[PDB]
Amino acid sequence: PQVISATGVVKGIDLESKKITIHHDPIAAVNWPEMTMRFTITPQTKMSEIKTGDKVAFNFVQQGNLSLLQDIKVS
Ligand SMILES: [Cu+2]
Repeated sequence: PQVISATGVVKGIDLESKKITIHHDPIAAVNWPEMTMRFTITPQTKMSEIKTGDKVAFNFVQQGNLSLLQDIKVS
């Protein structure tokens, strides 16, 4: 339920697998350094037009072994 806000650069988009690979900036809320992670698109994810290399602002939740995207857009 904790919504986590982050920023990063998009490294790959695979909608077939429902994955956006993001090299994210440190996330203080969860004590994460910069990482590269795949973030999962759900049917309810608020998607904007994004492409590889885009600087993005996004929100996610940790659920199961997945990082579920709430929203993502070019920052
Ligand atoms: Cu991470």
